[PDB]
Amino acid sequence: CKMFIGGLSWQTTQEGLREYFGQFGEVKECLVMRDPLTKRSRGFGFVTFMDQAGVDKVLAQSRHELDSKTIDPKVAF
Repeated sequence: CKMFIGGLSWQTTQEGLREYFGQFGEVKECLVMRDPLTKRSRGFGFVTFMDQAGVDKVLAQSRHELDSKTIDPKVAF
């Protein structure tokens, strides 16, 4: 069970993402994929971080938004 970010900017990265949530949510590992081969995702970043207000401070960025891209931090389900 880990968190998952949706809407990876057109230049987002992994550690940069570990640093995007690790700021208030200790990140243990994350996965970034791109290049949509089929009707599946089209660029996202998983992050199995974990902290007291983790999912909290994370919702504050429910839109993320950075390089003109409002990602969508969504943890668990």
